Amino acid sequence: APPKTTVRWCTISSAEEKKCNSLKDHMQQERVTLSCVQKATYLDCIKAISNNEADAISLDGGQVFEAGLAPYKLKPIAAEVYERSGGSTTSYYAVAVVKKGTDFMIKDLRGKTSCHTGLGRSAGWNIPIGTLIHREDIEWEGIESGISEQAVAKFFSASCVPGATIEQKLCRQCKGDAKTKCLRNGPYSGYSGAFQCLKDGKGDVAFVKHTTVQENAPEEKDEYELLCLDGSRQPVDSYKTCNWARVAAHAVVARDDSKIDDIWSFLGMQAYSLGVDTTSDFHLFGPPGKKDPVLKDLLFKDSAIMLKRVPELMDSQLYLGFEYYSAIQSLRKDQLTVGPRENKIQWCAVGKDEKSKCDRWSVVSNGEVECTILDDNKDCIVKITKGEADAISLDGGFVYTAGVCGLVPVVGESYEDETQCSKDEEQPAYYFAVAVVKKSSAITWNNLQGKKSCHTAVGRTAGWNIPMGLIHNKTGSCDFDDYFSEGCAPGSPPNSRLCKLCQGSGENLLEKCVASSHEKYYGYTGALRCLVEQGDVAFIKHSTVGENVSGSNKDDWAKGLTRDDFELLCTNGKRAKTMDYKTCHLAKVPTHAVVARPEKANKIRELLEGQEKLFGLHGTEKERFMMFQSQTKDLLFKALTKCLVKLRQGITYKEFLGDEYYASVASLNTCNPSDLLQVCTFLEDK
Repeated sequence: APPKTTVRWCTISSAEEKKCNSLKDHMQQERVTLSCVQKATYLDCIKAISNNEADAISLDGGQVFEAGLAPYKLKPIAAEVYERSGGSTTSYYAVAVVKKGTDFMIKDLRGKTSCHTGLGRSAGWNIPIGTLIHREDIEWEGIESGISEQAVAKFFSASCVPGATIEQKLCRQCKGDAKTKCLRNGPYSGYSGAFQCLKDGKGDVAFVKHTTVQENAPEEKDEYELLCLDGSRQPVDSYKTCNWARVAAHAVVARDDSKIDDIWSFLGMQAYSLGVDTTSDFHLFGPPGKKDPVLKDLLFKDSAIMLKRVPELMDSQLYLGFEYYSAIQSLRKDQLTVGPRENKIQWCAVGKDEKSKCDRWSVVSNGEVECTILDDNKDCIVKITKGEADAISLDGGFVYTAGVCGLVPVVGESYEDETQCSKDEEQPAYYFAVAVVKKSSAITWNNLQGKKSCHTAVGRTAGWNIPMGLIHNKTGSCDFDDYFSEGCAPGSPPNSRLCKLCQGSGENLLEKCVASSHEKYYGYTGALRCLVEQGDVAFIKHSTVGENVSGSNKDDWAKGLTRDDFELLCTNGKRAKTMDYKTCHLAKVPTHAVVARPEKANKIRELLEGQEKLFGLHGTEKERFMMFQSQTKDLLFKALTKCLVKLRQGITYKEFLGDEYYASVASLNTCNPSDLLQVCTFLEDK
């Protein structure tokens, strides 16, 4: 994006300043130049960027946290990347290691012996302790002038918490003398130390990082375990699904309301003229043969290989993820201890209307569920990723995204009050997507390029998303238009070949290509007629043939129509009888489901099953409020929802959606991803 601006990098050390001007010298010659301002505290720097003296700095997981807090809401615009065998990464993970065979899981740390890395260390203090604070377990609430932080003594019978000088049982298990055992360097300190402690039977849990079991014990790793927050243990290598939280990489941060593009543009050029391989000398990351301590990690970590940009919708809170953010809430902010799941659900709504209905919900449930409001589905997910909201009913599409953002399906919407409902329920009954055609057994799926297709409307499942998704799987281009010769896809941009055949209102002038019933070929029906007047391939749902053909639609285009006139295009290449669906289909698009974070999952489940007994299709109080009836239509649930099918514990979105739909969407979305899927993709790393 175009300028000739300087960028004021901030340094807090002279050494740092040293390479900062070394940097600038290398490219006085470019559009976006650099400036160096040194200060004493990262923190000053923070405020020196909130007041516009400066432009960017590289923060640490916890630093970047407070840089985000008002009055400076500086946001991470760029993070580092670090791997060797694997590829690349924007993270590391703290674990709680236990010994295999001792049989306690996370509720049971009350009165354990613990081994830690040091006081005020993220891995060994902040994460575990703050977690255990938010859950309840360590009961710390309101430090105004309440004796405080080292209350963990009341929780754990003994510990080894290095460099603590405020208690004594926390110093108890430290190996050494007495004066040196609780020193910050007292030998059970740091990572390895905390591990040895545990190996010395001096703990029950060493709160550490993942690599440690390989680092200290690669022989006997198999004797050790992880203690996860869902109340389970998992082996050493299952860390990615068992971490207490992943101190997401070092972030360059800057102002929201500013010239960030310029800074990323400098970091960009710099990043790799003078990169990981500089043909010669100024390095921007240069890490070896143990250099002097004050030399290393100036400006960026030397470990770094790569500076990757942050998706613009990202904020401190999202980047750091949940886990860490809330751990830092706990100790870094107030004493907050009897509410992990404060047994009562913030349902997150879209649009005032939705709110109104949720307000009804609120009331009649006697406040079991409370309500938040937004302007978007986009947004409600973020309030769910951020723990400001709990659950939302999502569409098949939305589900994928949220599922990528780690929201798991809970109850799926079923629309037949007669089929899948309790015992009755097996999985909720989706509908199909199928490409219908006529006689000419010339046409097949893999030969479809360049034919004339008719589509329901763009942005719709049936007519647009599934065919085009699948098709893009095959092509690798976001070419849409330029795949078929021409066809109809309502609301296409009128120069688009997929507006060529559209007839608008009959053919009297008016609305040649609108996605509305003021267009001749709109909807499933319109498109079935569109196979009939002009198109070669129709993309629709499986009920469309058998809803208009043999004396079902009495419009003149349809008058002589009967089902052997239309066949199904199978994906495998073959064709079939319209009347033959579960076997021949493009995709079986599942219902809406509600998603939340895994933690909220099983209670959400209960909420609704209760709420339904009272306000669903044969509810106890349904005269006050019908959970499923709306003042308009799809207000919270899909108006002609019948019952709420329980999906079994920990369902993957992928399972819920099935391989066909999952493939459709995933491919369609490599084309032009939205802001939210982008971030959820970056934090699939997290």
